[PDB]
Amino acid sequence: RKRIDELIESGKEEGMKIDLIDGKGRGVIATKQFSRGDFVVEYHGDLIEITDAKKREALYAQDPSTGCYMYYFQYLSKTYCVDATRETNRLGRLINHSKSGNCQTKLHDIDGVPHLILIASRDIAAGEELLYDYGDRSKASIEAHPWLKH
Amino acid sequence: RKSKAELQSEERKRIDELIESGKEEGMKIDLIDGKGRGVIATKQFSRGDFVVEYHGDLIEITDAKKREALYAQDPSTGCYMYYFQYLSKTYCVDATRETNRLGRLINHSKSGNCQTKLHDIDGVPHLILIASRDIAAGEELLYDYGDRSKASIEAHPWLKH
Ligand SMILES: C[S@@+](CC[C@H](N)C(=O)[O-])C[C@H]1O[C@@H](n2cnc3c(N)ncnc32)[C@H](O)[C@@H]1O
Ligand SMILES: C[S@@+](CC[C@H](N)C(=O)[O-])C[C@H]1O[C@@H](n2cnc3c(N)ncnc32)[C@H](O)[C@@H]1O
Repeated sequence: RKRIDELIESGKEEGMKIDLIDGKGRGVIATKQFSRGDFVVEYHGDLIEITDAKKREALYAQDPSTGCYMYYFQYLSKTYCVDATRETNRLGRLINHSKSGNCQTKLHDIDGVPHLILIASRDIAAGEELLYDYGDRSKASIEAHPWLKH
Repeated sequence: RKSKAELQSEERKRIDELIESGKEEGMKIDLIDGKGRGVIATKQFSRGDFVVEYHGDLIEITDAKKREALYAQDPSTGCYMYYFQYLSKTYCVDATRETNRLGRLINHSKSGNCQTKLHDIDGVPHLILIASRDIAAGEELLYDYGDRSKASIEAHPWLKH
């Protein structure tokens, strides 16, 4: 917990660089080794609580156009979304998809505050592109974005 | 003979009817390698013919911070929104929501066979696609997505062609 919380809180985002990757646009490359289980980066965006039926139905219907930049989770009895659609200097939102990626999402708690983070699912070598499973997407998203299959 | 004014008034009413009826004939959806879904012509279109409306939620943008927020979302959502100025106003056609409409499924090319045009009905601007050259049945419809941010070009380098 201790060292991970400071990494989250400072927003240091060390050990990573942005590159332009053929077929993907921008992506994030590791510039240091990460060990299995290490914190890599926060999936940092605007935390939205989804409580309105209009918003809920709109987000569902926007899955192909915007769903690559929104990550849904439940925390306690509420449905949340980290909306990363806005350009910032944060790196989590530039990480590309793979079903067999070297990172995986986890909910991390800081005195109850929910943070969606990426942890290393295996040892990662310097020079590897960071990737994680974007998760559930609609049929239309899979037709729009067939790279979601792998 | 009907005069130019009557003939031009009549031609406007034809585009009006196509927009308002929302028929979208002569087009089908295909899955296209490297692009996802795209729209294919199933009939010939002639240069200048109405192809389809870019149909979505028309939003007047009235605030500089909102224009800035749209710019900041251009890589993530900008392919499915079309921003334009019309007289004193700025608008965005927000086509992010999945619907049965085809205009929003048309892919990009800088040298595409369609082009955008504004068409005013009762003071409301409609954004339409017309054919920029004769189009054969079997061709993918394509148009220029237009001005995009630098970040968008990095996210979407196919925007350059
Ligand atoms: C408005 S949509 C068009 C329909 C889209 N292909 C779909 O399946 O939803 C915009 C998206 O289409 C894709 N796209 C459009 N033109 C493209 C092109 N020339 N090359 C590669 N991908 C393209 C990109 O994924 C883009 O963000
Ligand atoms: C959250 S972003 C990641 C950063 C993105 N590449 C960019 O430059 O903004 C999501 C978008 O990245 C691209 N992408 C992500 N994973 C991909 C993959 N495995 N293959 C191809 N494109 C991918 C798609 O354009 C997707 O809609």
